[PDB]
Amino acid sequence: SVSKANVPKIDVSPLFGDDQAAKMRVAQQIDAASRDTGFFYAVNHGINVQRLSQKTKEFHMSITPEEKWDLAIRAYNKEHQDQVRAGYYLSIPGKKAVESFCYLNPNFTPDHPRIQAKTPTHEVNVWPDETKHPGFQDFAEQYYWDVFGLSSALLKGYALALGKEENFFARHFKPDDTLASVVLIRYPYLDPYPEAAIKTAADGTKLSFEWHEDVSLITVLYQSNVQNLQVETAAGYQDIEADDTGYLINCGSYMAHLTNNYYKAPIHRVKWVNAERQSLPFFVNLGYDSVIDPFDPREPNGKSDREPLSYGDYLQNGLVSLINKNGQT
Ligand SMILES: [Fe+3]
Repeated sequence: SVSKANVPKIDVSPLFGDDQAAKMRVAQQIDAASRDTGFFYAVNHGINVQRLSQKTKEFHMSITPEEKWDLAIRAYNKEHQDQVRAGYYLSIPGKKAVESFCYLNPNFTPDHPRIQAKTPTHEVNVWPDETKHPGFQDFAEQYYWDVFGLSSALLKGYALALGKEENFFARHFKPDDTLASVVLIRYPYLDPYPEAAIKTAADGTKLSFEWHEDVSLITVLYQSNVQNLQVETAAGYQDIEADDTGYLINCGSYMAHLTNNYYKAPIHRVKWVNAERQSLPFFVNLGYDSVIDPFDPREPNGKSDREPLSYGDYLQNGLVSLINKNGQT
């Protein structure tokens, strides 16, 4: 048997308010979680996740093969050279089970200065036809702002946990420029399930996605109630229990860099499960030019022997590296 990872449920509601002592007590919880397995569930987050799951299902189950080509990223459709990040990520029956749809900041419009300048990692979102998916685009853009709000509150908690003022990260996380993404992932039930879409870990576990650290500052993740994630600890890989009422939070490798690995980016992997399910991450990314000066909360003077890294450089290279390591999703 596999042991259960310690993933505490933290009521994050004080991070939306003005009770500073209560926010400090949340921050302590975040600190403890981040120093232990690296994961926690945010509860009392205020987001309607049941509705998110329903609207996402309505999309995944009604989009057609024609629409998927028309929305496909460059990796699947050579005609779409501008779509590196945003669009549809196709399955390959008999070979690849997963499929997904990614979108970015809704404020990246054709007139946005970074779109005009053609700065890497910024793209204008692509959407299906409104008549075929009524309400979907509006729902998805409002969800971006709902989970942006939750993420801003969680960043106040991380900042306080590290001994900083509450806007230490959130001042870099702004609606006009954030590189944050939503990915609506469909993991399907398949009968038969093709062995080619199943990877095997060194310890024999059947996987859908191999070990990795997240390319993010933090990751704010909703998933269906099907257990699938595992975290590497000093005691081996342990199962993260599902909670389809909460958001699963962890740090990405930008947080590890900034904190000199005091808050590690936990290594985790996705087990293969033959079940129809959803995995809906929001990757909390800063702006392209955002630079946080690294520090070390374990050293008396707080200094670190790491160099500042702009977020845009981090993200463009991190996303390419993750594809190289674990495959195009
Ligand atoms: Fe991950």
